[PDB]
Amino acid sequence: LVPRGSPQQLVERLQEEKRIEAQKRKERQEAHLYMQVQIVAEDQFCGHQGNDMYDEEKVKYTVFKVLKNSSLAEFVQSLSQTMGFPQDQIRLWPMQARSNGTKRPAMLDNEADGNKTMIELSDNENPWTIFLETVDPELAASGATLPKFDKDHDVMLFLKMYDPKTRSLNYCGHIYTPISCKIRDLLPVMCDRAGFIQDTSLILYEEVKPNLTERIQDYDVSLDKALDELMDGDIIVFQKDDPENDNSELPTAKEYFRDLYHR
Repeated sequence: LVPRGSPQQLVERLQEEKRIEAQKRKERQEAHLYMQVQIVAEDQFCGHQGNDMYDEEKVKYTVFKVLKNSSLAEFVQSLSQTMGFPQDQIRLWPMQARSNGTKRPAMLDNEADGNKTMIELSDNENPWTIFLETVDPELAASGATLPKFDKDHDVMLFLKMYDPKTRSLNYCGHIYTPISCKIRDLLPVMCDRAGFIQDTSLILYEEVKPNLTERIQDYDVSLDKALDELMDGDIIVFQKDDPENDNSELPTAKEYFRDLYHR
């Protein structure tokens, strides 16, 4: 339709048009001073049937145009207001590319490295991908802050459940676990998240990279001794130790990832 309105409304519409025009022109010229920040939430992790946290093409990001010389605290504060979550309920884990070609979340001190600029933390990476960790909507409502994480002794291990009967991977979230903690002690948490009976026999693997799924033969050892080069973002793939799996197309997780690699 043709434009209609009072002189008050016409001037206001013209003032708003020039305001956007001036803001867009400044953004076009100051383009070199800004960097794109891609935020990926844990809901993009469930449903993924391949290697790593998500498929680089299927994943949905919340992109933020951040100035390069802005501090980490400046970004967290702006992210907290836009997402609708308090600062104590959120934590940032930047997606860092490993030497083997895998993209996993890395540890970042949201308190000590707060003074550091967004450009130095990203290492001149444009766009920069960060995993936003949030407390469950049920737990976050009951005034519960994000659990305490020790950068020197605690690690963030991601859990995946493989079902040979349905040829599928089922995301079982992440866990804050100390390095000294034994693999045997992590078994009830795996049975809990997968929806299995207490003390169910499991076969454990480490998703190192596509085609490499190494089996954890001993559960009586700590996380550091069982997983080589133990870091934040390491994946543990578990499945039932049942004779029903033998009749299936891909009885093990190791055979599943090998089939996925040669697709």
